[PDB]
Amino acid sequence: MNVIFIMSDDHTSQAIGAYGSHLAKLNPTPNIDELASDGVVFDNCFCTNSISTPSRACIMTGQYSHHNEVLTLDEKLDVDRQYLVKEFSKMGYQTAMVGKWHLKNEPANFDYYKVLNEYFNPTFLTNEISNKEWPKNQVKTNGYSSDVITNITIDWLKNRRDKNKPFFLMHHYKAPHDMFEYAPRYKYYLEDTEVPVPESLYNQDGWGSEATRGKNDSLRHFIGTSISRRHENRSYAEDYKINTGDPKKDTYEAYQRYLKDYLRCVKGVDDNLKRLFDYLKKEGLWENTIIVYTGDQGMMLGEHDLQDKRWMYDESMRMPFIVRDPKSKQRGVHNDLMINNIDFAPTLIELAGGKAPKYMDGKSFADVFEGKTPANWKDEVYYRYWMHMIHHDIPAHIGIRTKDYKLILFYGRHYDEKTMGTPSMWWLRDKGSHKVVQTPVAFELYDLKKDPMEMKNVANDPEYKDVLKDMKVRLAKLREKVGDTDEKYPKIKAIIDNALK
Ligand SMILES: [Ca+2]
Ligand code: NI
Ligand code: NI
Repeated sequence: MNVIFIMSDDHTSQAIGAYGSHLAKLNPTPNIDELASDGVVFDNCFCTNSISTPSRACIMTGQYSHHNEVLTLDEKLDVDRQYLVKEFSKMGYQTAMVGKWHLKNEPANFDYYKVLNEYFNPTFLTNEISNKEWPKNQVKTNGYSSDVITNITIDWLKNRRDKNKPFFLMHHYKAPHDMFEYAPRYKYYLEDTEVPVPESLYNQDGWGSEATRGKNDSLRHFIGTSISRRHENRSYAEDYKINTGDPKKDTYEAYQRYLKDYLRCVKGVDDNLKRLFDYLKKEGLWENTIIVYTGDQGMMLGEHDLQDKRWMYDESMRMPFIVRDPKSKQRGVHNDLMINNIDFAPTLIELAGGKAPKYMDGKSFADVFEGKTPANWKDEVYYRYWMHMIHHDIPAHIGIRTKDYKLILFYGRHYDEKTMGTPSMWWLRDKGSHKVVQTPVAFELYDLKKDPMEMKNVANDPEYKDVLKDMKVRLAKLREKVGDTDEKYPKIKAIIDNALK
């Protein structure tokens, strides 16, 4: 069967109606919900490292960041590590890459590519041009990027695809990534509707730890960019220049404007999927094509007064992940198996008739689509955010999540010693940027059954003493087992080993 892998940049699970959040009553994604109504919604799909380039490298390689080497936004994925597409090509698929490309090197292992690397009249690099090589093979387009990107894929399917060969197509939207430049036809979408506000926008009593707030909350203006003006250097309230005279009203108005601009970008993607899905039905591909819809990671939409991703908190860590397999009987169902973006490539390869590659860290959960739990499937996932402080003043951390608990260890250092001591926000160099410095080392523990919104860090609660001890052992063992043991980074190894002992 064919495969279309659709991924939107920073499309978080709260903003898909099928995940049933407080936003779902706005019906933000009717066409994604219709896809979900005939497929599987995975409730427990997590990235291992919540930023665009690392997550996409995990998808492409089936490997953890410390193996594929894409630790942060700053790194590139080697061409010869484009494993997912190389495996499909080896099964005789024609391969195509369309849209937003974060992996920096040429998509050279794709038969066809037309990529960004721009919200209006985007320019693409594409090997449809004969007399120019990457990165000079550029083509200008007219119009809004979500509409243009959808047309590139439909035009490829209609006019270029070899109709006698199966295809593997990665279809990547730039929306709804910052700066949420939505198409002007959506300017008044939601204009008169209040976006539901999470109570954690204002109430953070019990959330976090000394690692994320400082002793005596001494670092709340330092760690974690904000919706409110809590963070002294970067916030939506300041960026939007909202100044009503009431800081809670400022926070409310910045939240509303953030969420509405974001949901207008989501709406543009969802409307374009109607056009793509209608084409696939008309062309006769709907019943022989596996369709995946996912976001590369989640996003904090103001929960706990936080923004962006990177955090291991569930809104950022969880990826929306919807699969419609037309040969499966799992249609209109949810599945709670604990899965990672590193599992996507082996699962897709098996769903397309191949064998899970043994050099990958991830494993195939393809059995789910036959109504069976895969053999010896993990009940915990590992998480690590490496990019200490840069851009959003979020400290580096590792963690483990089960179905029942999440344990986070903030180790609060950058792995690159030369980066320690630099400004975290380059645009505020010599304008008061915080510096990339050691932040407090602490654990956070969340009881996910009683406290799914992660409002209450119970790491220091006596009632949770045994759970904490057990979770630290589980974290220490998983980290050793996946090989993320920091021999290259002695200062961090010492912090983490000492904290887990
Ligand atoms: Ca992203
Ligand atoms: Ni990409
Ligand atoms: Ni787009």
